[PDB]
Amino acid sequence: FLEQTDSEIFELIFEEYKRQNEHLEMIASENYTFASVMEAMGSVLTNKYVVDKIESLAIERAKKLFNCQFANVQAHSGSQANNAVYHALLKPYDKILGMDLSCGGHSLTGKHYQSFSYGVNLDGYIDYEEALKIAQSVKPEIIVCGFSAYPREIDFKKFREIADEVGALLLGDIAHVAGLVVTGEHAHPFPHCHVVSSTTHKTLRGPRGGIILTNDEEIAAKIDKAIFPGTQGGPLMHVIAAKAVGFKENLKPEFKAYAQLVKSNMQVLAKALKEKNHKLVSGGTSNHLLLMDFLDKPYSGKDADIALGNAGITVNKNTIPGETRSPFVTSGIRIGSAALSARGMGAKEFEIIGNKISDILNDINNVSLQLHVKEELKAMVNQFPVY
Amino acid sequence: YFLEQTDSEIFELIFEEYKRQNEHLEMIASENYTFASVMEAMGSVLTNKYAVDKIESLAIERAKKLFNCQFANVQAHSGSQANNAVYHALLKPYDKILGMDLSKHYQSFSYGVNLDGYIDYEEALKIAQSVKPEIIVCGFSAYPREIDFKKFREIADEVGALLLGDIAHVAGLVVTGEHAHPFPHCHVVSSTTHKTLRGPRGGIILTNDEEIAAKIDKAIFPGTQGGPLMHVIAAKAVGFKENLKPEFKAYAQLVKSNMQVLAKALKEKNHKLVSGGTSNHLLLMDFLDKPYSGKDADIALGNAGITVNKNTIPGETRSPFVTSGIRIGSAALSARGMGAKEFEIIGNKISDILNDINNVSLQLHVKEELKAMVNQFPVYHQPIF
Repeated sequence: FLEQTDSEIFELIFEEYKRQNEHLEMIASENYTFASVMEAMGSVLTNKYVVDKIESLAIERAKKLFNCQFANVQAHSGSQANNAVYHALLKPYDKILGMDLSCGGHSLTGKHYQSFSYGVNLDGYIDYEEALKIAQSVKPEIIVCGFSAYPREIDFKKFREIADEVGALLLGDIAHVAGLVVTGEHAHPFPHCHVVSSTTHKTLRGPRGGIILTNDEEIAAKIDKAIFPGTQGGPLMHVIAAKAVGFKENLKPEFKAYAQLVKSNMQVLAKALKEKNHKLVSGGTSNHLLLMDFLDKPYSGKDADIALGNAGITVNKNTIPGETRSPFVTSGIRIGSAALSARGMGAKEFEIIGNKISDILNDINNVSLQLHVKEELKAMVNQFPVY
Repeated sequence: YFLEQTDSEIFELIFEEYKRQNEHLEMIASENYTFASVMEAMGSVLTNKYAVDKIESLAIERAKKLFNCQFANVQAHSGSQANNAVYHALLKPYDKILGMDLSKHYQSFSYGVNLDGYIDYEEALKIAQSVKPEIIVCGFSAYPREIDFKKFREIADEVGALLLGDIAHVAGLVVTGEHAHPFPHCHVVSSTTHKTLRGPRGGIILTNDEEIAAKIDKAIFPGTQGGPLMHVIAAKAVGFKENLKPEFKAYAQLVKSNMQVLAKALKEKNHKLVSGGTSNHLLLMDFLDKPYSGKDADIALGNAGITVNKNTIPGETRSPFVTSGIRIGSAALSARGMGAKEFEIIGNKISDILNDINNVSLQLHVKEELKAMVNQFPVYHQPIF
């Protein structure tokens, strides 16, 4: 009935749905939401405004899915989740240790905290020994593990060893691998982490929001008061019901297959890139993503992002360890598997995808090549429709 | 519907809420039934779109034509976050705010209500001369009459304050011409997109000053909160376009039309209303000199199908969690199409239960009679879109 009342909005929705169908989304953060989730998102629950039956069911499935004791499913974003943990567990000017991708470069500012950083190996792996050294120097009130551009598994255990020695808290931000964590395709953060924050979209393919989890009753109580309003007299029930719908789909064993599909596709893509002698940070991936490395190549990370978009492949420029160039051109790119794997695309496609990528960056200024593969890939993605 | 197959527990709760919206009479002033098309955009593939946009631009333009202003910001997630975004864009810390009550670093002061139940503009002037606020705020959740923006500008312009009209509770009436218009008297206007507007839940900030409009955009830049939610902004544009139709002006007259019928009916059964009536979508009963409480009245009719809330009234005797008044709104039942015939019946059923407030048998009896009335006024035909 949008086709009858609002023509202009309807053309914009169809424009978008055709736009999602006719390109390869390989940005690591992007995915296609469960159809069932959009259904709840567009229900009469937007009308309704002391526990509600629906946030219970969301918290119930949240606890079962993430294997924990308490859950706050009211965070509006992955950033609020992290920020809400900070207000609940810290005091002003408390120190915060977190990850970046520098190598050895490590008092910096926060919203009203002090941020310190630990980095990675010369092998692109997290340097845990260096982290304990920094943790012993800084003596931080909290440590954050988790990172958007990290191509490998995080060792939540070794981090709790560093936090126990230093007398710190351990926040697990699994917002980028929650799909892999939830299905056993990634080290679980519990019981090593005092708190876990995460986004409910991305790899979990739920609605857009945050979630907070913990096994400690006192932390759960403070998280409830820190989230406090959402600044609204109404808890948005349709979004919460959408959250519970997304959690039940994540518990299905079909989702566990999706998760290993996401990782094996990444394995195919990474293998296909190296066989043509491209360089990946840490030499590969154990993740939903890889990071190409262009430090010793004529073109930039900016250059490859633009070129590959011209071919209809949406990727992500990203700085890498040992960054030579400016932060707004960078020396790498960050490619994701989770979007195509939700389409049902398997190993055969991601290998063709892998060489079509290799062909374009081995010839970064061949505009006609980029255009040939764009049409060649639009016909593939047309064979694997979303919805 | 996938949800019936894939998740019957959630669908059970969705169909339960939809069945309930047609099982009781909804009379909370702030509650209403969003347009069926708005919910259709809420569940679009626009969720997957992580990112100004053609859709954001179309929402802003419809906002300017619906609210008759030169600028609009659609990125607020609630009427409250829209107010706070205005304060944080225009006020340094320790600045002063003067807003209405029912008798960050910012300091709040209040104006109030005279004995008649109307805003007292003479006192509101005297408090603004003394406090010297940097912003005066109109708009109030439980006021039964029209806000005189033109006079609030005179108070603001006399003391050099900004005027913020908060038309969130009266927005459907303003953009229809059934309420005084906040422009161009108010320097800046805030509102919700639900309640009387019948759109999705969220906020809107309006202004005819460009340098104010630029500060707001930067205050929404930090409070963006990981968006923008393209399905929600697309929903807001859908509601604005239904609000421009002449069907909406017909509706907003019904909301006042029905509220006059009900207010008239309560008075001829010798019930006291705050300010003696309404110019509005809403009405407040006065139980000051009465043996029962606003909580007692709420619980009473709640168990009779009529969903109202308890409310403070000027010169309150009882606690805050017990009150001396109830607030009765008219918009949600008007969206169902109920008219003067139904709203007349409502008033007398309210008296019968208000004058025998502890007859639980009368309450369950009244609930069965008016649920057959509500059976003949469906709100939607579908639970999901």
